Amino acid sequence: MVSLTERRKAETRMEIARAAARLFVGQGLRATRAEDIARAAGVAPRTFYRYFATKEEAVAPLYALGAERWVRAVREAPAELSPPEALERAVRHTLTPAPSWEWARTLIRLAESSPALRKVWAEVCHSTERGLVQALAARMSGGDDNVAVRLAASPRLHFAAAVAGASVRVAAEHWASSSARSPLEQALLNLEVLRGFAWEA
Amino acid sequence: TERRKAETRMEIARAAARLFVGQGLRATRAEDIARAAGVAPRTFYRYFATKEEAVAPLYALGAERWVRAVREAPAELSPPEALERAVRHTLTPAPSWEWARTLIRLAESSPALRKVWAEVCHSTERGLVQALAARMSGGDDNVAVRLAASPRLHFAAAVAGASVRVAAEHWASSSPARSPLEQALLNLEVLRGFAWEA
Repeated sequence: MVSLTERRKAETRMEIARAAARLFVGQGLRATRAEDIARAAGVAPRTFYRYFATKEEAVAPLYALGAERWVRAVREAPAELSPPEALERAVRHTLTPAPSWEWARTLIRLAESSPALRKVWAEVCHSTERGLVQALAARMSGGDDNVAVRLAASPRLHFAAAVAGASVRVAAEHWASSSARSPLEQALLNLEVLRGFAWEA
Repeated sequence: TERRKAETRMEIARAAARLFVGQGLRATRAEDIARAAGVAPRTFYRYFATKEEAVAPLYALGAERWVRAVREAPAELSPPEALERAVRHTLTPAPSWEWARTLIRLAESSPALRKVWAEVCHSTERGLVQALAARMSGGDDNVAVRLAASPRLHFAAAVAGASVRVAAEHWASSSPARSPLEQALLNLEVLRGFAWEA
């Protein structure tokens, strides 16, 4: 059980992050100051700086949250599903607005435009790939920890995870930069390339 | 003048690689790289924001050779045949690149250097898209423009780039199977039957 104080602090932190996203979408990064985000979240600038050193750090958790929820939904999908079914199910269940499309477009574009957010997006892409390796290894290990370790060392799983990640990333980045409506569809079509993958070639 | 600037940039990168290999990242400062390259710290920071960024041009050499072999592959070859040809031509004993081995292996340890390697691999995707679109365009510049907008080409380029990157990472971290070739070709098999157009 998490203490009531910590749950309240964690809600405040998420309200600040969402206010950062809302202003960056409305009026962009350059016009937005930490003070504007604090006012938009209904807190003092001192409260802002308790959680975040900069305005870019304030949106940084939203990139990570969506990625982590997707990876978890891949691991937790019903055990009899194939890897492509689990990956596609997890996408439909966690990456359909949960991120609003107007927000995703702007945040994905800022990952290309802002130096600070380029690094945040890179860090999320890398930890999502590592997480997918661990989720795929757990789905194939039948509970055997030593089998899970051998599979997570496999170059076949490393490659499958990079393809799964690129499926969603390329859909998102390409959708964000080109005037589609549904990055979802493209992401699912991309994921179909893993049907019949040779986990032991 | 630009040729002289580009030679300086590469001399800095080679100095950085030599130190990172010989004594590792933490013992190396930007100022040590600058002295080993024979330039002032102000010159170093004109080209690179951090010491790790100094080795980008060495990772970018391998990346750009692969992208160039895709564009130059015999014209009649299909995109998957061009990608296979480019891999075979790029990843066969090309001079003694066991040098690449150690720089890629160093990325495996250091977050900051892993990010530089990742950014070079990512940049290579845009070049691959442009090279593939040119081969499929039948010469027509405005067909090449429409194709380099295709989500299917963006995805195929990412998968091709992952095929070589993930094979390179695993090869680099293995004991001194010379050449990432076989892993990269197996990886590339995932693009068999892909729909390169609508």
